[PDB]
Amino acid sequence: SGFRKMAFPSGKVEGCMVQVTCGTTTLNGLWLDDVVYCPRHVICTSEDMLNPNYEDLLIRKSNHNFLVQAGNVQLRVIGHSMQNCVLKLKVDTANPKTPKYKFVRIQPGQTFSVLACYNGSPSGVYQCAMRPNFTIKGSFLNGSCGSVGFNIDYDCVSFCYMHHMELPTGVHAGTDLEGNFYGPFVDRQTAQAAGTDTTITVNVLAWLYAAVINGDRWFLNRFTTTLNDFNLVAMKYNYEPLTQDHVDILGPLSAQTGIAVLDMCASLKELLQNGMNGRTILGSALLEDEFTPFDVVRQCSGVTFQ
Amino acid sequence: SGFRKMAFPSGKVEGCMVQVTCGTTTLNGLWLDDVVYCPRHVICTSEDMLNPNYEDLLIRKSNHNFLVQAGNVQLRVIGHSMQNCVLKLKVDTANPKTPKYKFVRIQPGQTFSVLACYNGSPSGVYQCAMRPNFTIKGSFLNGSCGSVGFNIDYDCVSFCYMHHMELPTGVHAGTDLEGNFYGPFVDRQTAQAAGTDTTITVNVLAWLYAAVINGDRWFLNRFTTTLNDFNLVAMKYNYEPLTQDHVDILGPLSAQTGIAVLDMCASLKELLQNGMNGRTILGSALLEDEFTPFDVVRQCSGVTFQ
Ligand SMILES: O=C(C[S@@](=O)C(c1ccccc1)c1ccccc1)NO
Ligand SMILES: O=C(C[S@@](=O)C(c1ccccc1)c1ccccc1)NO
Repeated sequence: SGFRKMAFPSGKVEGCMVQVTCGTTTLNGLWLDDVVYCPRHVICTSEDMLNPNYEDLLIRKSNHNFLVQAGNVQLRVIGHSMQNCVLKLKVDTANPKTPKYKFVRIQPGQTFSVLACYNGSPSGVYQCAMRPNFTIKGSFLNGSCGSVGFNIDYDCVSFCYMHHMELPTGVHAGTDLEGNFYGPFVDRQTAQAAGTDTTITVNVLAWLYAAVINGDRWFLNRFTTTLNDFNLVAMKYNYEPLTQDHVDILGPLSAQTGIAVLDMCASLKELLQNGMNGRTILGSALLEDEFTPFDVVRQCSGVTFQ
Repeated sequence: SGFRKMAFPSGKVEGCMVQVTCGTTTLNGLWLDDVVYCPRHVICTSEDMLNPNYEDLLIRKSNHNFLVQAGNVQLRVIGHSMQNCVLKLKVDTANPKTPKYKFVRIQPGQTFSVLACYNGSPSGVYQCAMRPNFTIKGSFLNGSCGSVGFNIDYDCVSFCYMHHMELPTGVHAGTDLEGNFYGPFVDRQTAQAAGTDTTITVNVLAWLYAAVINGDRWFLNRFTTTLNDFNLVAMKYNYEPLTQDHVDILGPLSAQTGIAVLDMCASLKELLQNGMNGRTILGSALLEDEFTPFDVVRQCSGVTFQ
């Protein structure tokens, strides 16, 4: 029993982190097979980031200008190319620690773990969600660019995020491993604001199910509701609209607990309308939305990875 | 910027986890050099745990009764012994993945990372604190015993916790790596209740400093206080008494922010007396106490580990 914000074990990713230096700029890269992946703004100076022409700036760079260091060992760069907003650096040595992996572009509302790194070295691991406005609420300081976000299924690491920017509001933006930004953000130091940070309704419901499984049930009530009725409340409180697809994904948690999805929606509705009256739910005084239904099942059942 | 509940990278510990089976009981062990460490209640059945005599139950066990498996490979047990509440199983092969490590017994209020494992396999990582009542609020299911808690300093893993029990209230108890329980708990299925769960005042203050560094400053006020005056409030709200030693440890955070420790105590005092009026602090609607001053400095500065 107990429910915690849990990250995947990070070892398989730790073995992939390297340091990339171009000129006077140093950030992190991801070494998979004989390719190192990193943000293309490694080639920029602080002056450049105001209005960079990446294609023009890359013309002045050759293989030997990209210094790649894995732990204490230097890797030989034998080719380089730009794909969207990442660079791919071909090296002469396949990473012997390459895990089974894939590249995935995730949807808003999905969660992943982040290995924060500096100078190619791991600093910490934590769990995040892709917000509905395509930012993430992370913990990133200067030099953390190139750190990546990932999920694991048994033995396969699914890389879904590479860190690129910090917006002026303190939230974070980045790309998939093909270099396409999440959301409308660009790798330019300009005026880009985040949209509304709406709450991920299906994740809150899954967390309420997690609560019930662990003994926190004071919020269960005598009511039920319908999807349309609940969604009128969701709109008022800047919650994502709940669909039948969401109801279907919560089916297994409904089955294990015996609480119909729409009955749990009626509990959530009362919590949004009345607040929590100074009580807590799984140690939290607000409604948590960065656990997916899969996350809840996984933690409440003890799935492992070899 | 941003502040997250962050765990240490777990790879160095992942490489130490093994599976231990005695009879029909399977839990996790920790393989360091040529010794595997695990809870002594691996030798018990469910019937035994009501009133076990561990010395008598061990007499019926020989080296070949302890089955130790690291990944897919079986380890040869060539000796075994009991130390307090852990067993030490000598094996014929030193773990090649043994990190630099030490065994440490931590104090209440100190934080550590937990690698939850099942059947010797890692499941997830999260951050915990040793509570003032010597429990931890974890996430542990059946089969998680032997999972361990640890800190890392550059290249040295300091093991401080091994998981042994779940109390009837859902909180968790366990030992250091010498097998001595934290607090008054015993490896018996009897009536053991936790004491008062007091809040770790020095950690809350450090987290308020973290908040200020990241732009959340609405709770700063015009007041100051004294240690004795603040502690009258701490007592009322079941907070740990604040000492000069605590004030001294917060010195560096005081210096970086320019906010005197006693001024931050006066902010905390108003927050305890008035609540947060529906606002949040670093994404939380209550006062977080599982970040130490060291944790705050580390995350706000980007310390790494090689
Ligand atoms: O190297 C860093 C600083 S980077 O965030 C920042 C940047 C600054 C100088 C050179 C390259 C990039 C930037 C600016 C605009 C848009 C995205 C990123 N972190 O690791
Ligand atoms: O094997 C497990 C179950 S264990 O928690 C439980 C126990 C049950 C059967 C055999 C050994 C131990 C126990 C009971 C009383 C005090 C501490 C622990 N988890 O990994």
